[PDB]
Amino acid sequence: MELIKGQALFLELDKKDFLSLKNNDKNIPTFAHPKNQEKILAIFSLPYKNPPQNTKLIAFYKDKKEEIFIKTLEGNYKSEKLQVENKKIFPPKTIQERIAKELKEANAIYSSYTPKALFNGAFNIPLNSFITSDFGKARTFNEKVASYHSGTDFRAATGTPIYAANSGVVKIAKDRYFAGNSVVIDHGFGIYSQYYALSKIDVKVGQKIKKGELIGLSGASGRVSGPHLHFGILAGGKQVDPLDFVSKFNAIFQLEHHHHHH
Ligand SMILES: [Zn+2]
Repeated sequence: MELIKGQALFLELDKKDFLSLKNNDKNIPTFAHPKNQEKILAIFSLPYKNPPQNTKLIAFYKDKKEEIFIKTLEGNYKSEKLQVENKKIFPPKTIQERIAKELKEANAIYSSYTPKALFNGAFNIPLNSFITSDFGKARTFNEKVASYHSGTDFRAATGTPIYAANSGVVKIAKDRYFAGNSVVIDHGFGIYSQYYALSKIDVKVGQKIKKGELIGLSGASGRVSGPHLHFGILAGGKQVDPLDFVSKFNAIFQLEHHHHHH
């Protein structure tokens, strides 16, 4: 199969006698296919930056193995030559420490896997606006990607209500470097939605949040590009194209429903 860098796919496997799914000694979790009881699903994501050229996954069964080849596609993201190259920044030492501390926190949060659906059917858009700057716009040096937009931006006047794109559990709700005021929601199955640059946070860590429920107010009045909501999705351990992920997720789960029981 084929996958564009920085996107996720939902891999389908036979359920009977399946034991584990691996990528070079990394284990990939599985979950039920909601519409075919004989199938299970797994989420595989390619990183946007410096991805492998090909990927071989092995599904181990009780008495056989199945190989799955994924070729990485470059896609057709918007890209611009970064003319300095130098791209090494020197934050003051106090900023460096805060960035490192928030990175260790985020890394641990994203690897704490929830093995059940916290979501409620389809994802909805977190506000009924439009994209102003989409995922994956890249800045290249000679021709390796130096940086890229790791989420998608919606137009929003400062103070616009922002709603949970799906049900789940709030894992982050605080001011972080780069992301500003941010909310991160665990939806289960290693899927997290991200809401950055907020002007107001209206939830607490560990709160159960319903789809369409208010999580804060849009902000970023003073950003490099002015007020907007930055929306992100992390799935399969990587930032992925969020609208492309939502489209793929909804095709599978949109006829399902769940209200929190725990
Ligand atoms: Zn953004």
